[PDB]
Amino acid sequence: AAQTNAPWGLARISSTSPGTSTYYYDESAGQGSCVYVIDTGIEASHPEFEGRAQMVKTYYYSSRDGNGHGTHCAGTVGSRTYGVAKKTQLFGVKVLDDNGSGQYSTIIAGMDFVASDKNNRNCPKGVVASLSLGGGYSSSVNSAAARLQSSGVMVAVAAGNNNADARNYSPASEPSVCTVGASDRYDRRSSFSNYGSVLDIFGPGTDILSTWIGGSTRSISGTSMATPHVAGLAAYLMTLGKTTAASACRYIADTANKGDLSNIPFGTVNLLAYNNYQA
Repeated sequence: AAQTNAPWGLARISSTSPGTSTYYYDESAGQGSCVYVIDTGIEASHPEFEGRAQMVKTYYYSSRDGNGHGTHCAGTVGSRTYGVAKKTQLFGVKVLDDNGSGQYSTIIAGMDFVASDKNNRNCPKGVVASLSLGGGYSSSVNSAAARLQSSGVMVAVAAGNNNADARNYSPASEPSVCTVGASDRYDRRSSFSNYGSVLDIFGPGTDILSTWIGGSTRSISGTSMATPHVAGLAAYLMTLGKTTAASACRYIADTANKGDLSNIPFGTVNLLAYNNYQA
């Protein structure tokens, strides 16, 4: 399938080269997979989600996304126009308040929630969790991310936006999950992207157009935007039968575009998420 005039990041995910604008992907499109977006919530009524999004948990007075961040990330995972996996089922878990903040104890509870809640959902092709959030190093936060992964969920987490080594941030520094840095449309490391040995992969993260609250759209930047590209890619590849929750991060690294990014510090992987789809 071909989506013309796609956001640059979608085109990038299906291309050996930067500078194109059509997204190519197998029409299965993540059908039968599920992606949890653990964030500020999801505006599930947005036409772009086509009834495939729902809130399943909140720790606050509402499950509504009063911020936009979670709706943007969910749109990159699976919205019809802005999403990588256009037929996945999206589940929102609101661990962040409408200012985008959240206590680590709530974030941990949300991760353990997903590990159990997947047993209440129909996801025959597999389960992914996208975590566009983080703060300073915490062994407890990393351990929660490790449990979620161990339970059979492909966990993708943002590297962070500190232009620093992600070893000092969580859950970015947990080795067993998929830590995602950000790149721009010219295949440069995004200026804010964290780096380091703990990164597994880069995805598009500068000037990413996606859904927003109020039935709108906007372009924003962050490793929060790169993470859902990788989460949606995992769901898509799992639906295709090419990999599993336990092996998807490694498979994405195996099949990534190699050596294409500039300003990658020595010791950080030079790997850019790529669906290797041949139309």
